Amino acid sequence: MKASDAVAKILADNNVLYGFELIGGMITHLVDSINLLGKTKLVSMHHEQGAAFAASAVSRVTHHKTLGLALATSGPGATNLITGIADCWLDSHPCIFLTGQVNTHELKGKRDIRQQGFQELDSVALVTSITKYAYQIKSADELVPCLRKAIQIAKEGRPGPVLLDIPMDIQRADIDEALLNIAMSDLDFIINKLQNAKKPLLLIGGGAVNSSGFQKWLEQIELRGIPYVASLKGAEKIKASDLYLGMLGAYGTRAANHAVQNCDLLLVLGSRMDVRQTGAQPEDFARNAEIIQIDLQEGQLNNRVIADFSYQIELSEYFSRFSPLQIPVNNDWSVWTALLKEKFRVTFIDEYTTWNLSPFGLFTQLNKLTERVALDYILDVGNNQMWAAHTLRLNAQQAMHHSGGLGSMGFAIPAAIGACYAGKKPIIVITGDGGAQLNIQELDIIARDKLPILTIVMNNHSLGMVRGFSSTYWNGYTSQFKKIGEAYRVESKTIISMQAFSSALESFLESPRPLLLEVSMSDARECRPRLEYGRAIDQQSPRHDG
Amino acid sequence: MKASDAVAKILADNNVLYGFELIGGMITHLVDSINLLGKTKLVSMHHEQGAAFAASAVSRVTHHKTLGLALATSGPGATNLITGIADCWLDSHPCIFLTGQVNTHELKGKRDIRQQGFQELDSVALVTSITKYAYQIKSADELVPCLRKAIQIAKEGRPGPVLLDIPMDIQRADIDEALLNNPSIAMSDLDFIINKLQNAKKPLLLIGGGAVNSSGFQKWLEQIELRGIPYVASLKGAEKIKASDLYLGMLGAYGTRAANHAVQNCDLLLVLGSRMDVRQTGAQPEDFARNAEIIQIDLQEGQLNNRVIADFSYQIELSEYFSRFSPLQIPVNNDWSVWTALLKEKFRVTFIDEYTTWNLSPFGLFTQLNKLTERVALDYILDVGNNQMWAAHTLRLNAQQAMHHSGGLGSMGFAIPAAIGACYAGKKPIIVITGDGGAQLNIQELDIIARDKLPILTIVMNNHSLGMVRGFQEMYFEGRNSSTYWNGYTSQFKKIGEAYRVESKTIISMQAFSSALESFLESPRPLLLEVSMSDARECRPRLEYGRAIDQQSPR
Ligand SMILES: Cc1cc2nc3c(=O)[nH]c(=O)nc-3n(C[C@H](O)[C@H](O)[C@H](O)COP(=O)(O)OP(=O)(O)OC[C@H]3O[C@@H](n4cnc5c(N)ncnc54)[C@H](O)[C@@H]3O)c2cc1C
Ligand SMILES: Cc1cc2nc3c(=O)[nH]c(=O)nc-3n(C[C@H](O)[C@H](O)[C@H](O)COP(=O)(O)OP(=O)(O)OC[C@H]3O[C@@H](n4cnc5c(N)ncnc54)[C@H](O)[C@@H]3O)c2cc1C
Ligand SMILES: Cc1ncc(C[n+]2csc(CCOP(=O)(O)OP(=O)(O)O)c2C)c(N)n1
Ligand SMILES: Cc1ncc(C[n+]2csc(CCOP(=O)(O)OP(=O)(O)O)c2C)c(N)n1
Ligand SMILES: [Mg+2]
Ligand SMILES: [Mg+2]
Repeated sequence: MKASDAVAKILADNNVLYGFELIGGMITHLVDSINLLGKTKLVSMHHEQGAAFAASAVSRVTHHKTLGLALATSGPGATNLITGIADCWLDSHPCIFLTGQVNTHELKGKRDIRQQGFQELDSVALVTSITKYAYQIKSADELVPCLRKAIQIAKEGRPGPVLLDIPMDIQRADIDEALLNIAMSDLDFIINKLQNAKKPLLLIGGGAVNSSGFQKWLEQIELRGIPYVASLKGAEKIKASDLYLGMLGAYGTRAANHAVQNCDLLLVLGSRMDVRQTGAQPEDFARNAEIIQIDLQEGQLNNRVIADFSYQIELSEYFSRFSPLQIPVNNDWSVWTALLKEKFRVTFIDEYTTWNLSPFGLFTQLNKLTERVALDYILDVGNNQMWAAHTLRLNAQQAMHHSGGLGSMGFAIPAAIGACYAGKKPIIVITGDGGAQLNIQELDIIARDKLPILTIVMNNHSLGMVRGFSSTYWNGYTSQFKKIGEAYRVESKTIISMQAFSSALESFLESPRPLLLEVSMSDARECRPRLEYGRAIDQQSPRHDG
Repeated sequence: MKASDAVAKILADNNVLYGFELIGGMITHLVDSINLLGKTKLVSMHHEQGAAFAASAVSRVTHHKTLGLALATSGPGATNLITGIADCWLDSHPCIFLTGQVNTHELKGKRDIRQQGFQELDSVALVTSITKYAYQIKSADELVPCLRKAIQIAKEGRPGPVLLDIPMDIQRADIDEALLNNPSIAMSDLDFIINKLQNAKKPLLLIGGGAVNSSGFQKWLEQIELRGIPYVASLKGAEKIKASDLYLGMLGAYGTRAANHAVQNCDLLLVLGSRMDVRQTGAQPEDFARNAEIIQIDLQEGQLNNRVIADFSYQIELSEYFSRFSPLQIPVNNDWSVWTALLKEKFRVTFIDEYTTWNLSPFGLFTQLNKLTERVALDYILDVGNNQMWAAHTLRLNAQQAMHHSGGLGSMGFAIPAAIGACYAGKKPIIVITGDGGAQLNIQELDIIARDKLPILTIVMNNHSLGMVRGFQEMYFEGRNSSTYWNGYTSQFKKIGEAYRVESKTIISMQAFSSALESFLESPRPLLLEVSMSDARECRPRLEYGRAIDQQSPR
């Protein structure tokens, strides 16, 4: 069997079901074999960076059940993937990257030249620091096992991206078809700490939410009445609930941060407790609590926040080994969770009442109007992203998606293409004016493929998050996003008022379809709450619930 | 002195005079220090990839006399630079890259974690394989000497890109100001080469990328012309060579039929800084210049005795060669006039429109560019695809004109942002030619052209296809072109230009093209032309591979 046909077969048999590409000579055999088999849907995009973001959104939107694929040619194709690869690496989402390479006999090998073949570039050397596995196939007999290995590595433990570099001659070669075809005492210790806490709280992180069994385990936590907060990456997958206080940290809800600083036991499930979660005083994190941290990765234990008790456990195993129903029922906790609900009621409010359009009002309207609609949100990077992270309260079949660790602007629009294809559901993008520019060209794909993606551009005529902290502001100069959308054949609307916003959103939900909204937000250049001056996480600005 | 202020001073004192950035928290101190000194002009762009291509165009448009700078924040800023870095690496153009990093005490170091600080990413590890020098500053006392070293390394020998990664705390540190202020050539080899030239009946030069940006090249070429010796060039050499009766054009797969004829009939080929890669020689390097003895001069031992094994190979840096060897010391051979007349005639009869049955001939479009811009100082920037090779073949540069290609890397999306750098540093109008595919990648930088009122004409040759690959798929996959052709579906480039506030025009005919060019040349200003070219999906001549370079198709 032809090697490229074997690659197509292996991808489809291992749940790599959606791929994204910009073509080049060195991947024609792969693309052709994939399209012919027709089990993996391959979508053409205008920039391999866009392809990489779309591919990453496949595992994101399917909660790691299905993997994405990005294909690129050697040289500039491979170098164009890199931002996306790095996002998958820093947020631990699985994704497959295949680069086509020049013929093995055209490689420079060890010769002291910068390149030998046309458009030759070693992609492995570029991505070794940001992948779980990166290898260039040397002989056609390595291809099948190495691809199977790479896919297994992407998915396993702490997930992430993998890359195989495949010389064109190997793609065309024949392969052999026949050869193709925890301590119970630790668990108990944690239970006992939970049982005896007067004010327990979970911190749900990125390591928890995409691990098998998570939502069923959380249902049992709710049955026991234990409240919780989440990191940005945990928050992506958590439905709104009275026991869920929202995201913690610098931009987190005042209520979530209050809970963290007043709990007597904090159980941290797969969170790095990085500077965005803790602020500049990790010593002060959960100051009234004993902290338990569970993580698969020893290096992420005893790091910034030194937990009182640290356990190296993979979380899907933890969830199958520990039912929260084994925690004795405790009615002391009702007073605590009532206290937190009331804190949320009184502090989860509009802090932008003197702005022309409040971000809190916009996101409150999204929460309300989409209550019975299965859709996901994709966020870009900037103040706009944090407006969303704070205020989005996800309804039953809704997730939101962020570039958290890397924080790459330009993620959202192309990611929405992948999310829509793999999630088979409408998508709402929120992006800022700066971030919208980077992969604006992929609006063409949204139009071409008639995808039900609503793109909301929150235009504050500034690179807002850095402007607050010459190179971020141009005296009100801005691009015409409504006109850019229309130029790309996407129905577009200028949104000046809450009525216009609400009407446009209703229209989209009634008849999902390519739509772009340019929201005029010149006075909206900060987040409230926010954390300043090295302060504790329960001292967000504006001061005192400000 | 504040470290970032020192960095600003050092850049300006070493001819790093134009920079391009997308801001981030970890480069605010560097950007502020640069703007406050005001000797290096820093221009904001929408994508660090665009910034990188723009920065690269600074040395390109100034023939390596002035260097460009791209600044980016750690993490996605740095990863967005990479395509531009790789272009500078494979085409050997000098350029400085500075990335701002998290505070030294927030780095992950050797801890087994993927990151520690917010947006922390090791940029050095990403670019070590595609730079001459890449280093992360560890102590503020290293910054000044390392930056000076990096700039030196970028410029020297075979040029290229360098990167320094600078932690924010180091940018804010004090440095000591007072301290801030504080093989051989053989004559016998030169003579041997002179003797080979003087006794050749049919001499030819191959002028490569290593020659044309080396100091003294144009004055040396003037003397070659005085002696009446003809020459061809690689794509990278062709960037900088003025049209002349002795210059037969670019050689190779897409080169002129006349240039390829000259190479295969000369009796001595003197190769000056060319790799003689597959695009120059085709698939039979053993047949390259079959009637000639070949002399190759290169700085890099690894690029000698490589694909084409020269009869005589010399490791010499070309600026030294050009000073050590005046072509005036070659005696004229009396057979040369017959040979150069033969080649001029070959050029006359073969440098011809091969697309007479197309609605718009690329050859006609580029010959109109040659004619209409005859007395105008401007540069061309090309993207990647059939459109790029139409330009490489047919452009005949007038006196103060150059063209610029992504040759080794061949990165689509180069042209539009490169034009921004070229325009700023070259202080001259720029004409971009890009295909419909290539135009998309960094389309967002049209906004910068409009914002800054730059005299850049963007010509989109829209054949509704990813043409150069579409042909590959026709010939080898039985017409299965779903990833290069979408049944005529296309973007509206005229409307996209207008949306970005760039005056735009649809161009259907040669008259419209000519009128629009005349308008641009009369009043240079942001302008976009969408040229409708649905039937234009191949290059002629081309090499259908395996064949010798003098049997291009169509035959
Ligand atoms: C502009 C901006 C502002 C931000 N503001 C905030 C903010 O205010 N608050 C906030 O929370 N974030 C914020 N972020 C996001 C932040 O940078 C981090 O991306 C995020 O907080 C990390 O979440 P995490 O540690 O839960 O998940 P990850 O980064 O995914 O870390 C996962 C952790 O769990 C472990 N793990 C993974 N899989 C498993 C498994 N199977 N079993 C066991 N352990 C596992 C890993 O080893 C690691 O320790 C911001 C980002 C940006 C760009
Ligand atoms: C779509 C496409 C089609 C192409 N078609 C063609 C084609 O038809 N014909 C063609 O010619 N190219 C073609 N190219 C370009 C090709 O890929 C190479 O980029 C090009 O041929 C390299 O030219 P070069 O070797 O002269 O320059 P470089 O790649 O820059 O190599 C420079 C050489 O000179 C040496 N050198 C550098 N500086 C010095 C110095 N100071 N002193 C001494 N030696 C020095 C280097 O060591 C090296 O060997 C194409 C590219 C693309 C993207
Ligand atoms: C590729 C990249 N370069 C730079 C940054 C740094 N940065 C963080 S937020 C931000 C501003 C984003 O502005 P915009 O998209 O308009 O959003 P706003 O903050 O205004 O809502 C920038 C430049 C980034 N995250 N990604
Ligand atoms: C970034 C990048 N990805 C992929 C390729 C491979 N490739 C070479 S030419 C080409 C098609 C170019 O299409 P277009 O820009 O429309 O030019 P045309 O050949 O049709 O004139 C592609 C995809 C490339 N060179 N650069
Ligand atoms: Mg903004
Ligand atoms: Mg095209």
